[PDB]
Amino acid sequence: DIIIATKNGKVRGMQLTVFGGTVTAFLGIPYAQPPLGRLRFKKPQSLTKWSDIWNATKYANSCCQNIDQSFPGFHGSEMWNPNTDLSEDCLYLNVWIPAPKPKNATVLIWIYGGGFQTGTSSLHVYDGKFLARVERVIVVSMNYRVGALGFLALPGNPEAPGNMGLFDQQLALQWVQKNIAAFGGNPKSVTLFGESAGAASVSLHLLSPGSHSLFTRAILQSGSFNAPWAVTSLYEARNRTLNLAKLTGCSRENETEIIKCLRNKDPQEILLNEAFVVPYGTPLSVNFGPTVDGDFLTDMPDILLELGQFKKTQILVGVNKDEGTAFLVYGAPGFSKDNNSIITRKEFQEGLKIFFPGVSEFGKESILFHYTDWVDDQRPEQYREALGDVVGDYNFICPALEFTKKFSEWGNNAFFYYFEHRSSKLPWPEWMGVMHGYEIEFVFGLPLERRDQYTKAEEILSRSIVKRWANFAKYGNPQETQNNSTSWPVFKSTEQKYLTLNTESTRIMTKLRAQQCRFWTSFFPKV
Amino acid sequence: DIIIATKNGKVRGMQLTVFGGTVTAFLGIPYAQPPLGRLRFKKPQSLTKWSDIWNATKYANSCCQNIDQSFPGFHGSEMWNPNTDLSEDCLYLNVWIPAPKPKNATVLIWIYGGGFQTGTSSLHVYDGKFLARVERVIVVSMNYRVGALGFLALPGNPEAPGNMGLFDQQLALQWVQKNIAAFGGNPKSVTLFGESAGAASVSLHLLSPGSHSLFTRAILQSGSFNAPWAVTSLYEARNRTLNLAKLTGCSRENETEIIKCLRNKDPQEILLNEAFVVPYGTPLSVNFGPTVDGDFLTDMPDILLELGQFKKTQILVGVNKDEGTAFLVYGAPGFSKDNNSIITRKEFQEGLKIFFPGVSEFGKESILFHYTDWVDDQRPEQYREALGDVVGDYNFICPALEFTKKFSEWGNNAFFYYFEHRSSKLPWPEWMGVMHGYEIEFVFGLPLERRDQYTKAEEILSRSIVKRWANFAKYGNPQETQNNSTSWPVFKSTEQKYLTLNTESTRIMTKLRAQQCRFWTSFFPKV
Amino acid sequence: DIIIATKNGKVRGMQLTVFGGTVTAFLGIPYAQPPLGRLRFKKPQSLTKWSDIWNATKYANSCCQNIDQSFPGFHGSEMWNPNTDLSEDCLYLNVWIPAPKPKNATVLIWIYGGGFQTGTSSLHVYDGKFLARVERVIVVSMNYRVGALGFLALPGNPEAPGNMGLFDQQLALQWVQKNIAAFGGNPKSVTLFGESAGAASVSLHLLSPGSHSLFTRAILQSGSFNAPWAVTSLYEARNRTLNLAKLTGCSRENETEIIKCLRNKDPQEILLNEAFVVPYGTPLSVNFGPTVDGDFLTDMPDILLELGQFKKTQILVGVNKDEGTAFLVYGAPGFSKDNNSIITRKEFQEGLKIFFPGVSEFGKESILFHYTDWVDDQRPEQYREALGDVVGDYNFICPALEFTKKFSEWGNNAFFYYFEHRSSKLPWPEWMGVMHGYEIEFVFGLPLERRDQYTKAEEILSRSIVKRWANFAKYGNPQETQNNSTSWPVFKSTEQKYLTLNTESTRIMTKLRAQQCRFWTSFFPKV
Ligand SMILES: *[C@@H]1O[C@H](CO[C@H]2O[C@@H](C)[C@@H](O)[C@@H](O)[C@@H]2O)[C@@H](O[C@@H]2O[C@H](CO)[C@@H](O)[C@H](O)[C@H]2NC(C)=O)[C@H](O)[C@H]1NC(C)=O
Ligand SMILES: *[C@@H]1O[C@H](CO[C@H]2O[C@@H](C)[C@@H](O)[C@@H](O)[C@@H]2O)[C@@H](O[C@@H]2O[C@H](CO)[C@@H](O)[C@H](O)[C@H]2NC(C)=O)[C@H](O)[C@H]1NC(C)=O
Ligand SMILES: *[C@@H]1O[C@H](CO[C@H]2O[C@@H](C)[C@@H](O)[C@@H](O)[C@@H]2O)[C@@H](O[C@@H]2O[C@H](CO)[C@@H](O)[C@H](O)[C@H]2NC(C)=O)[C@H](O)[C@H]1NC(C)=O
Ligand SMILES: *[C@H]1O[C@H](CO[C@H]2O[C@@H](C)[C@@H](O)[C@@H](O)[C@@H]2O)[C@@H](O[C@@H]2O[C@H](CO)[C@@H](O)[C@H](O)[C@H]2NC(C)=O)[C@H](O)[C@H]1NC(C)=O
Ligand SMILES: *[C@H]1O[C@H](CO[C@H]2O[C@@H](C)[C@@H](O)[C@@H](O)[C@@H]2O)[C@@H](O[C@@H]2O[C@H](CO)[C@@H](O)[C@H](O)[C@H]2NC(C)=O)[C@H](O)[C@H]1NC(C)=O
Ligand SMILES: *[C@H]1O[C@H](CO[C@H]2O[C@@H](C)[C@@H](O)[C@@H](O)[C@@H]2O)[C@@H](O[C@@H]2O[C@H](CO)[C@@H](O)[C@H](O)[C@H]2NC(C)=O)[C@H](O)[C@H]1NC(C)=O
Ligand SMILES: *[C@@H]1O[C@H](CO)[C@@H](O)[C@H](O)[C@H]1NC(C)=O
Ligand SMILES: *[C@@H]1O[C@H](CO)[C@@H](O)[C@H](O)[C@H]1NC(C)=O
Ligand SMILES: *[C@@H]1O[C@H](CO)[C@@H](O)[C@H](O)[C@H]1NC(C)=O
Ligand SMILES: *[C@@H]1O[C@H](CO)[C@@H](O)[C@H](O)[C@H]1NC(C)=O
Ligand SMILES: *[C@@H]1O[C@H](CO)[C@@H](O)[C@H](O)[C@H]1NC(C)=O
Ligand SMILES: *[C@@H]1O[C@H](CO)[C@@H](O)[C@H](O)[C@H]1NC(C)=O
Ligand SMILES: *[C@@H]1O[C@H](CO)[C@@H](O)[C@H](O)[C@H]1NC(C)=O
Ligand SMILES: *[C@@H]1O[C@H](CO)[C@@H](O)[C@H](O)[C@H]1NC(C)=O
Ligand SMILES: *[C@@H]1O[C@H](CO)[C@@H](O)[C@H](O)[C@H]1NC(C)=O
Ligand SMILES: *[C@@H]1O[C@H](CO)[C@@H](O)[C@H](O)[C@H]1NC(C)=O
Ligand SMILES: *[C@@H]1O[C@H](CO)[C@@H](O)[C@H](O)[C@H]1NC(C)=O
Ligand SMILES: *[C@@H]1O[C@H](CO)[C@@H](O)[C@H](O)[C@H]1NC(C)=O
Ligand SMILES: CN1C=CC=C/C1=C\NO
Ligand SMILES: CN1C=CC=C/C1=C\NO
Ligand SMILES: CN1C=CC=C/C1=C\NO
Ligand SMILES: [Cl-]
Ligand SMILES: [Cl-]
Ligand SMILES: [Cl-]
Ligand SMILES: [Cl-]
Ligand SMILES: [Cl-]
Ligand SMILES: [Cl-]
Ligand SMILES: [Cl-]
Ligand SMILES: [Cl-]
Ligand SMILES: [Cl-]
Ligand SMILES: [K+]
Ligand SMILES: [K+]
Ligand SMILES: [K+]
Ligand SMILES: [K+]
Ligand SMILES: [K+]
Ligand SMILES: [K+]
Repeated sequence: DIIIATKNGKVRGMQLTVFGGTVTAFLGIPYAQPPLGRLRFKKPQSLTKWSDIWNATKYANSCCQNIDQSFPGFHGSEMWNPNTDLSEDCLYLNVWIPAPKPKNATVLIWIYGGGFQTGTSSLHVYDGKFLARVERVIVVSMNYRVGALGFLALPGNPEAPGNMGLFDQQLALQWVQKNIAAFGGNPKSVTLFGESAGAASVSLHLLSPGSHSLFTRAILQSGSFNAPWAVTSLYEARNRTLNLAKLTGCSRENETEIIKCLRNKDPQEILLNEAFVVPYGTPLSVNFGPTVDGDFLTDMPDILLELGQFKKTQILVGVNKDEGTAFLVYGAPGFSKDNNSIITRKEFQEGLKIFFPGVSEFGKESILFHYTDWVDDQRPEQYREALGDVVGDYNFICPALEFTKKFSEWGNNAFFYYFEHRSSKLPWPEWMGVMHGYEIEFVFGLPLERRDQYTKAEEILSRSIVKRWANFAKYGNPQETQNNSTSWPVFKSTEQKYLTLNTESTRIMTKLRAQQCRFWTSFFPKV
Repeated sequence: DIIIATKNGKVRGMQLTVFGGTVTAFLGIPYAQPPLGRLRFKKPQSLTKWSDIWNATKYANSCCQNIDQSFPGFHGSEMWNPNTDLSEDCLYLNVWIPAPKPKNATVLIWIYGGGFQTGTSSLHVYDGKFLARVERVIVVSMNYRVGALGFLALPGNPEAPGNMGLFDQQLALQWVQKNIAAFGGNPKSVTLFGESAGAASVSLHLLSPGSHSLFTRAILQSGSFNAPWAVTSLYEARNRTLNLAKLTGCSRENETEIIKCLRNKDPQEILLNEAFVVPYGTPLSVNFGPTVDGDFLTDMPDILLELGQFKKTQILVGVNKDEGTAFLVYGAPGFSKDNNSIITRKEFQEGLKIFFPGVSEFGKESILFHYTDWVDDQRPEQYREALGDVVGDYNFICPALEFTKKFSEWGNNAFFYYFEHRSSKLPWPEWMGVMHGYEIEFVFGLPLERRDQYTKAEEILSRSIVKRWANFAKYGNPQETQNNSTSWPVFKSTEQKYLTLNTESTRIMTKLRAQQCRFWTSFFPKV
Repeated sequence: DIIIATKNGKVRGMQLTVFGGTVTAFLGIPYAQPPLGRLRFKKPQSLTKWSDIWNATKYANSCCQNIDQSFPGFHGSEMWNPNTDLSEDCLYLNVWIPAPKPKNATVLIWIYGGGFQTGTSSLHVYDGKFLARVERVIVVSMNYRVGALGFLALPGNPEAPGNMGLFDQQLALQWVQKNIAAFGGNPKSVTLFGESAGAASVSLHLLSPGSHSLFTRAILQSGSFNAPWAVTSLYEARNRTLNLAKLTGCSRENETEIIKCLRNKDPQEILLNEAFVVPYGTPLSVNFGPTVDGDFLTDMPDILLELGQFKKTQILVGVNKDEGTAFLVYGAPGFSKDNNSIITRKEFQEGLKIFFPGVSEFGKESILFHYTDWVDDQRPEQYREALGDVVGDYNFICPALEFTKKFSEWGNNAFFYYFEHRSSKLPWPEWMGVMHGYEIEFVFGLPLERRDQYTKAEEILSRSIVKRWANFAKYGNPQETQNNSTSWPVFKSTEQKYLTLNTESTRIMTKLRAQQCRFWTSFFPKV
């Protein structure tokens, strides 16, 4: 029986055997009042507190969300769908501690992605028991609100202020500050880590003054807030809230009466209509995301970043080799996860339409131009590959590299990686390569489980990554110091060194995607 | 109804519609005991406090002052005359806040000019509603005492210690520190800004130890305390107080009995005699201004500046292209706002007499010499232009550039601008060019009001200036980061870069007025 | 009668005449509960406190330990054996203060070596009365637990957590912080100094967060924790504890029941079996030493050192010219303290077997190769000398120089010495040279006693060393500033300057043992 006294009550955990050792898991501890009834759309409220023992022995409810049903029965898509009941009653977190109870362990706090529309902390690829066992860190993860229920904005109005899901995450950070020493953690050594929208969230906490004192450093996997999908403009946010109203029969005259009406809808009706609040979506549509609310976010974040207004600390940032490929099969014509997706020039042009819906003809031709000067054989896969690169470079890689340059210009150490290993168990086809999301299971140490049908070389890669992330969280320096490893140099504007992560040889390289990012970063924004 | 509880009582504001939005204005909140009866000539005393609601719904009384009556019915002069009743009962301030109430907004505090003899915070060109609306800053402005009633000095004697108007401003700064969080402002992010005597005041607050903790940074428009008009010497101050006495029938034997007598005069009689306390005035006469009082100002300010004794923070400093022209029509012979003011050599010589009344013949010939080596056509406008430059370079531009070099030599970032746009609505004639005072309406965002008959290009210039001032106040760096703008480089001794502000093209230039300032700065002071 | 009131009670000291002066000695003051019965194998517990006067007038019990009986009646070995009764009741310390009582004296705290298996603070060569007399420092020394009784580890289990002897030392450091001002010492000026395992201990206190605030700087004589003998791996520690159990009839099923059984054994039975817990020992066997316990030591120390996680302060580090020789006569074939120990190639090879028991054949040939390329005469002493160097360079000199480079790379000043004087009274034979342990009596100032049959030149060397150590403790800079002495330069990576200590001439030299350490440091660890 392991019981820990927290500020709000007693919690009971469960013991787990991992690699001949023990980890104690506390799954589903509440960290805020359930955001129901009058509380829907509002900032999370602090927990009232319980007498008696809260059993933290199973994953809690995942937040209300639309689900991926493009490939029923297929593991590659369905591994990302929630594996616990959906409910508005979803503001819970999880804690994995080493056994025996550590004395003053560093804390790793995971923030999942899902485009701010989906996701949950109970997914198998986010299981923190391996990190606790192997590195003796404490790992914490929280569910936070998504879609309209997390990000509906009527800016300035506390009935629906925007950014509720970000405040959900922030309230979980406070929970760690107030309670983690009781689990043997050191609230003075907290590193946030997150992937995609989770990484964009970590980047916004670096910018939010209310987050400054709730963490020590940060890790950003495939995302950052200056990614084109990551921040909804004030204008878009109001169009979308008003469209949503219109669709659910809630258009009113008094804004506060819009929200009161929206609070009477059942969750399904809000969810069903989320997809249509936008005139034309792309596969990366973020219908309801972060906004400049005047509260979590005090100014346009591009301006904070440019002018050096953010927490000064170390960062670790990276991307995967084929970020853009996952998205091509959710709409681009000629693509299929069940064939080699050889597409023609014309199909390419149509795919740009699908990914760049509000862009002038000239804007689109300029992309075609940058990406189709072939070298040079007339390889049939030319167009298929160019479309993946386009989608990945614009949406993930160039914004990651740009955030890292700008962050590092104000004096702090930064480290940048390029992940190029394709999982031997990947259920998606070969042409899709080193996909978006498929470093996560390396970071969490799944391939350390020998029973799991990953190769020996994958075991070793995961062990080295887990060590580098852990050393980064504890010491600010993502080195593996014992096994004659390649030193990971700081990323500086000017040299722009990065480290490649793969099974064969680890390399120091310079100026990732230099020609492509010059296009996305200095020209495309004018278009 | 918007009511805010302050340390001294409740205040009610009014709502205003600005650009489809709302700003709440609190106009005329008192911030000190009325300086009447026994309190005339003394430091401002702290506010006793009220029960009930103070209605802050109209501009308060402007301080006692002489008025400009050189051009009755002419908007160019009369825009500067007070637009509320004059009264010794004038120590009030104004607050504009964005709607809805901000969370922790930066604060901009305006200090008006008027040679320390005139001015008021209720003028149309100082209206803070546009800054609040557009940039979501809070804007504060205060009336402070002017002329003998603000600056009469009998140094060392608390019945009339000097610098009362500066202490008035300082007491308004304290009011912001104590009360602004209640209006949603951040007392830890206060930038002072001021023009001409208002800018000279901002520069003296940088030097005053009692002001150190009442603000974060500073903006100086066309003025700084080392301008020749800006600080009255101890000797001049005593001559002037004694002349004033003599004129009002108050000469006594006991200094304290001089002041007691002066306290029995009605305000008009003090004002009527102010102009004559000086043997010969110039159009820029500052009969009663700042002094070294041993209190606000602990030593001669030239010495503090030289030896690095001032608040260390960032500054933004600038001047207009034709600072000196406004003054030529208040006395220089051959000048008129109603003709082209072509003057001869002889008239030039006479104008130097008018502007440089106590200067040796050699002193005057040396100016003539520096400014009349023509290049070269015998253009009729030669003498008219040289006189404007003379007046502007000596009184405004060279002291601004010298304060910026000296300030920046001790390590802090400084930014310097040269404003060269002439308002399309300027009621003064063409020959007077880009006049002193006529950047103010750009800084306050008047041309953002489309109804107002300014051009499209003026709208855009004002929007860019308002952004740069706002970014300076919030972040210390006067950049406009979103619209491919020219970066404003720091001003360093050695390179001396500055930014030009105009409608056509923004430029980085070096060493403004280099030859002229070498004359004013290193030679003229010996003369 | 000298009585001093401490936090736990009154202590009485005794007066001693030293060099025509007086020192007050407090010998045997307790500083923790006696670690007996249920307390055996546990962290030291805080002292309960006494009413009445504790007589601190004789050395206390030395801790339980095996004794050196290789040369009964021989002073060279027996000078190192305890000179007070052995007892588990041994947690006492000693204080020497100058007379009269100083006002705010620097404190020197000695930690003895003995491989963590042996040693005691009452040995004649550790007598602090000369340092107090000559330099007016206060000197403190503590007994701490050794062998299984100090270092038995079942990691994670507080019944036997590991590192008890290190916690013993740490608890004595706290005692100095709480009580030394009462003896006239300055708890803000504490330097630790230690030799061999004592120096390794000082190096681990630099790494232990709980030691950070208990001292100012550090001195390391012939030892540092990255020496191959100095830290037991987690794996070895468990093998050894389980072997010990097996040998004493204490194997159980419940680990806690192993320790309860071990607590019923008499000390002799634990000691008798210590030597056998290891399959094959070397003469430098550390059967029970420091471990990564998660408490004193939060990670593998090689990793802390590499990544800059340690107290930032100055260090003084050094070694003796023939560190390895003492060990050759405890097992290497052909060696004797009673003859010239000329050995053959074959005997060399056998000696490598004795010193490098778990090393591959290739590992051993590589040592033979590095150390036997003769220059060049076939001198008979070739093999005898190479074996001493091998043992000394691997175990002492190269780890000392490597700790100093790594420590200094993070910004702090470091000073490195090479001691090359052989005591004129050394009872060991000539071939053994400048032996391990035989700088101690110079540091403690024994040769300042003229009655003692050391030479005049030895008197002067000791006086200069004592001054340099004292200046290091007080001022962080080990200079002798009055007698035209050679300046001791800081040791920097890159130049690697060190100071030689000898009777003839003091020299600045570079890159000690450069070729040998490249072998031990960059190649041998792979083997
Ligand atoms: C690869 O598959 C795509 C995807 O569309 C198809 O999925 C296939 C696996 C196929 O068996 C069929 O069931 C389904 O329509 C093919 O794209 C389709 O191309 C066909 C031409 O016959 C058109 O009818 C469709 O417009 C088009 N569908 C979409 C959604 O774009 C594609 O031709 C095929 N490519 C290969 C084998 O290289
Ligand atoms: C520009 O005007 C000045 C200003 O003085 C005059 O104002 C004029 C608009 C004019 O109509 C008249 O009412 C008024 O006197 C002229 O300066 C004046 O020059 C005249 C010469 O006839 C003299 O009588 C005055 O001394 C002088 N006045 C002052 C105050 O200096 C000036 O000549 C004229 N210049 C032009 C047209 O270029
Ligand atoms: C130096 O002495 C060693 C040590 O062993 C011996 O100690 C001597 C002082 C000697 O008198 C004797 O009592 C004792 O055995 C000698 O090593 C020994 O060599 C002899 C060869 O006769 C062998 O019998 C032993 O194996 C060996 N002993 C050990 C422990 O190694 C060594 O030969 C001698 N060397 C000289 C004089 O150069
Ligand atoms: C947001 O404002 C309008 C909203 O119109 C929308 O009605 C909603 C309730 C929703 O169902 C949504 O699908 C629909 O668009 C947008 O107007 C669009 O623009 C086209 C222009 O050709 C018009 O035909 C429609 O009004 C509408 N489009 C479609 C396909 O029906 C408006 O464009 C949008 N703002 C943006 C994109 O910035
Ligand atoms: C200040 O001290 C005297 C004051 O004399 C003045 O009487 C005042 C009440 C006032 O009305 C003022 O206009 C008048 O000047 C100054 O003396 C001046 O110097 C000239 C020298 O030729 C004398 O004729 C007068 O006393 C007076 N001037 C005039 C035009 O009347 C004194 O110069 C001044 N101090 C300065 C300028 O530094
Ligand atoms: C630690 O684990 C075993 C323990 O075996 C030991 O039994 C103990 C109680 C003790 O007396 C000790 O001397 C003895 O070794 C080690 O096994 C050794 O390896 C050899 C391999 O040839 C075997 O013959 C024995 O089991 C044992 N050696 C001897 C000489 O008896 C084991 O190797 C050790 N772990 C290490 C060295 O890492
Ligand atoms: C928590 O679990 C234990 C049984 O495993 C039980 O005793 C306790 O009552 C539980 N609490 C519940 C079901 O609320
Ligand atoms: C944990 O470490 C911090 C510094 O990072 C320290 O201040 C704190 O007191 C430690 N807490 C423990 C050992 O409980
Ligand atoms: C709208 O209704 C709300 C909520 O009942 C009320 O508080 C608010 O004053 C109203 N505003 C307007 C403009 O009607
Ligand atoms: C280091 O050593 C061995 C390989 O020789 C391996 O088992 C272990 O995983 C490595 N450690 C890390 C952190 O990569
Ligand atoms: C302030 O204004 C309101 C009316 O608009 C009034 O109720 C209140 O009495 C006023 N206070 C005065 C006139 O003192
Ligand atoms: C406003 O910002 C400051 C730092 O500039 C901070 O210390 C303060 O507490 C903030 N106040 C709020 C959000 O009310
Ligand atoms: C002058 O009168 C004042 C005010 O009544 C008095 O306090 C002061 O002592 C007097 N001083 C002289 C020198 O007469
Ligand atoms: C930036 O964008 C547009 C012009 O393309 C304009 O409306 C806006 O005023 C500009 N913003 C600023 C701060 O100058
Ligand atoms: C300590 O020593 C003195 C005698 O020298 C004595 O008076 C006192 O009783 C002693 N304490 C003991 C023996 O406990
Ligand atoms: C001893 O020196 C320290 C500084 O090293 C000082 O703060 C302390 O108060 C001094 N104590 C005395 C003289 O008792
Ligand atoms: C072993 O015995 C100890 C001490 O009596 C007890 O506290 C512990 O729970 C037991 N553990 C096991 C696994 O038997
Ligand atoms: C310095 O001076 C003399 C030798 O001339 C000597 O007695 C003394 O020991 C020297 N001091 C030190 C600290 O070496
Ligand atoms: C659907 N999804 C959501 C978050 C992160 C990854 C992801 C899929 N990636 O291929
Ligand atoms: C008369 N005046 C007073 C203050 C600032 C400007 C001003 C007029 N300027 O032309
Ligand atoms: C046996 N011993 C223990 C600690 C320090 C030195 C020592 C002997 N050295 O030769
Ligand atoms: Cl084409
Ligand atoms: Cl850093
Ligand atoms: Cl390069
Ligand atoms: Cl002439
Ligand atoms: Cl600065
Ligand atoms: Cl230049
Ligand atoms: Cl051989
Ligand atoms: Cl230092
Ligand atoms: Cl060299
Ligand atoms: K690539
Ligand atoms: K282009
Ligand atoms: K010009
Ligand atoms: K001159
Ligand atoms: K040597
Ligand atoms: K080798």
